[PDB]
This record gives sequence, structure tokens and C-alpha cells, in this order.
Amino acid sequence: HPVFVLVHGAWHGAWCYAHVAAALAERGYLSIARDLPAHGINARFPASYLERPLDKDAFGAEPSPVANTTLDDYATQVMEAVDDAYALGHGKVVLVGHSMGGLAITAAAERAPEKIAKIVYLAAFMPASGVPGLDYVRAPENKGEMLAPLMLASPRVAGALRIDPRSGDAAYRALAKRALYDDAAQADFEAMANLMTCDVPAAPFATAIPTTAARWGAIDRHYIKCLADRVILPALQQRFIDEADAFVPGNPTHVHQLDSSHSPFVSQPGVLAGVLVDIAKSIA
Amino acid sequence: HPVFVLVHGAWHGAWCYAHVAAALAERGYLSIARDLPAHGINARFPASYLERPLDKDAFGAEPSPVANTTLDDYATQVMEAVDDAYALHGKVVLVGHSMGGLAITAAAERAPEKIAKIVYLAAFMPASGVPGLDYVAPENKGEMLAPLMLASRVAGALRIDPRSGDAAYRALAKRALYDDAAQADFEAMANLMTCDVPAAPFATAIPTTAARWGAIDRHYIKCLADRVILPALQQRFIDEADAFVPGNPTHVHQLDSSHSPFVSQPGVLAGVLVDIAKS
Repeated sequence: HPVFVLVHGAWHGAWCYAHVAAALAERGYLSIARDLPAHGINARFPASYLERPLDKDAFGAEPSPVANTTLDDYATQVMEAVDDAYALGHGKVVLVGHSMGGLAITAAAERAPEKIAKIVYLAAFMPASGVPGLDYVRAPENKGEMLAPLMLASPRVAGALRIDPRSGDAAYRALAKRALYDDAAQADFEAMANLMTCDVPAAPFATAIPTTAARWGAIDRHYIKCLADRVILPALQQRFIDEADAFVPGNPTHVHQLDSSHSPFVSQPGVLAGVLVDIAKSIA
Repeated sequence: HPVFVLVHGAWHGAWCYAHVAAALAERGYLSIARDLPAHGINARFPASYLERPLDKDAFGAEPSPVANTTLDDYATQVMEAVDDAYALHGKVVLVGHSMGGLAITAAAERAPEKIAKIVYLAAFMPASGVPGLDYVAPENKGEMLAPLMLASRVAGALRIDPRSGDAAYRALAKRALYDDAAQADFEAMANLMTCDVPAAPFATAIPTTAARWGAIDRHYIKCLADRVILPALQQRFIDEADAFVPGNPTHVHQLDSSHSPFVSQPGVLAGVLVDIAKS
């Protein structure tokens, strides 16, 4: 039983994996899930976020207190989690990234592939060598992405992409659920929205990752494609898969289809845990 | 190495143990930290909580959406974590903080077999038959929670407002639970906290018996600058357990910390937990 390292996405924290981790633990699998820099217990909030009712002008303009967080910072934290998971002595690890977390795990795996048995992209950025995540967000394959209407700051002004999980506007809160959690129970959504933060560093999205076939490319590679994802659309998920397949011909991606929104860790954590166990048992 | 099960207290979640778990993991110790019923990913909020500026009248009066949560619910959840930790290849170290001491007490009495060591960190360690609301005690006079309470009574929960827009309230909250924390650490923790803690579990007596619960190697980590469960009250628990179970006295450890050493001195706390695990 390899140990899983679970890496969350933008505005989220390790808490989003709570149900999945419990299901894995019951199935006999250990997991390490930690907050990325600038997220969770590491979050910082603009003063404008705590002055209510929200002044959209001020909240749009305020320089982010997490603007200087980098993709390298993300990679460093993930690599530390891989180290600890490896040191627990069950061999090489299964490294899982969701959404923006795919950028962090990609960077980590190229820098230090040795301790990683399998790398898993759950509805995540799995970018081509040298291509920043932002290029994908604006790609034709992602036309329709439902995050655009939730944006409350210009990244050129704020140094972050900003949302308001504490909005008192019914339309905004409905859109947040439709975009990230359409298949979730309303109460589950509200509990997640309570834990979300408002600022995600902009710079990591504009940072190319210099992957190579011999390092990142050599790792047994899985993509869990979420067929009703409204933010990283299925066509964009498939572009990532097709690019990796062309890049490393002798090590094609192992694809796992899930009929889910972007957030199966809330809507079907038991099923997601089952896919992860399948991956852990898979033969490379 | 035994696996630690870490149980949090009122209005908090498993996230509060993140630094401690990481410190344990670097030292080769596994930990399972999960949200109690009604907390974290399981929380529910009164509709009143979503209107800002807050309507204190409405927020005080609204029936809690977690009013139906019971001590047995807490215990059942802790036991599942103990069951998973035991499988993941021997008896566990069960650690409860603050109200979490009520859950681990109930869980140990109900099923003491898989627990090697039980650790109370600035936590309710109630005498048999005594409900936690009884201790809420002359030993606890000066408790800094009182002026932050925002419900009666009508609500079926004790209510605070970690999302308050009021600077004085937020400053009091930090003084009561996190005085020794850096400001930005406090703000990140306060963002994750919830507002309603079920009232009913506090009113529920746990019928502990010296032969099950009382028989487990028992540790109390006293927090010397705790402003919520005062040292005098910790010590009342320790004394009541020692009397109840001559022959298996409580092992006391002291941290010069506030109620929240998982933010102020996580590494030190991890070191105490590792020492307990090796005792």
C-alpha cells in the first residue's frame, strides 16, 4: 500500500480531501494532505475582505498579501510532503493534484521524480513543457469556463485572482456552486464555501514548467477526467492528455472517466477513493 | 510506532492540527485528524450568519441547524478514526483538545480495547456521571469565552462569530484562545472556524468506569495560560481522575501556552506527544 500525497487547488485547502482520505484510510491506505503556501492555515486576507457589506471597488484594487507566492513555493511544499510520505517506508508515493494543484505536482515531479511511483491529475492542469497554465485557461478548449463571472479583481492590479466565498449575494453564491460543485448537496457546498479563502496568487499561473520526458515523463501517469467539469472543461482535460501522449510516446496517460463536476471529493468521495485505489494497484 | 488520532474542540476542525501532524510525520509517526460531527466539512450555519452587518437579535434567536447533534454522534465518529488507525498495526494514542476531551472520554468508555494511551490537551476530562456543562465551576471563573457568547436556551447551540466585522470582538477572540499566536496565524485559523457548537453534548453525563476508561495509560497536557479551560479546572480534572482510579494516576505534562498550542508551539507539542507514545 503506497502512501498518497493529496494536493488541492485554488482557494481550497487540505480539508477538501477529508472524505476521500477517510475512505482511503478505511481501505488500508495512508494519505498526507497539506495546505499549499497562501492557502488554508497559510492564507492571508486583504483588509477589504473583512469590511462588510463588500466594497467591490476596494476589494478589486487592494494589492494581495499573497501576491509574492510562487510556483517554486508550491513545489517546495509538495516535495516536503512527498519526502515525509516516502520516509513512512511504504516505498514510492502516489502524488495526486486537483485543479491548480496539477501545476504544483508537475513542478515537484520534474524537480524530484525519484520518490514518486505514480502521478495523478484530477481535473487538473497537466501542462505541456514550457506552457504556462494561463495559456490553457484562455485556450479555445476552455471557452465557456464558468469562473470568469466570479472574478472580483483584475490580476494586473491585485497580483491575485479573487473570489468572494462570503458573498451575501444569492446570484453569486448560486454561480459558485454551479461552477465548482453542481452535483453537491447544498449543505456540503456551504460547508466548503466557509473554509475557502479569497486570494489565489496570480504568478504561479503565468509560470512555465520545464518538464522532460526522462524525468516527469517517465512517471506512471493517470488523469481522472471529470465529464461535467465547468471550470477546466472536458475538452481542455483531453488536450492535456493528448499533449502528454505525443510528448512521451512510450508512456501514454492512463485515463479514468468520472461522471462528475470539478469537485468529486464532495459529490462522490467514496467513488473517487475507489479510483485512487485502482490507480495504486495498477501495473506500470 | 503507534498511530495518533487527533480530536479537535468546539468551533474548530481537524485543520487545527496541521502543524502538529506534519511535525509528527517528520518524526515517523502517522496521525488521523478528522472533523467531529457538526464541525468542519460537517458544519451547518444559521441563515442569520450570512447577513453582514450581523443582526445580533436574529443570530441569538435562530434554532441551530446542528442542535440535534449528540455526544454519541461524536463518540461514534472518534471510534471510526480509532478503528481505522488501529488497522493502519496496533493500539492507538487517542488525543482530544478542549471539548474533544468529551468525545474521546465517551469513545474510550464505549470501546477502550484499541487505545494504548489517552491524552487530554487542555480538555474536558470529566468525572464519571458529571456532564461538561457542570464544569463550565469556581475553578473556571474569569473564563474569557463568556463575553464572546452570542446565543442563549432558544438556540440549542453555543454561538460565537469568528467572521465578526467588529475589531474589539475579534481582538477579544484572539486574547481568549490564541494570545500567543502571531496575528496572521490567528486570522487564518479564525477564517476556518464555525459559529454553532451543539449544546446537547455538554449536558450529557458520561458514565466512565475505572476498569475500562480508567484503566488506559492517561496523560493530561496542562496549558498554563489557558483563558478558556483555566489551569485550576484542568487540575480539578486530574485530581478527580486520580481519586476515581487509585493505582493508575494521571501523567501530567505542562506547556506554557494558551489554549491553542497547536499554533503557538506545535513542534514542542509534537515532542510531548512523541514522549507519551514512547512511555
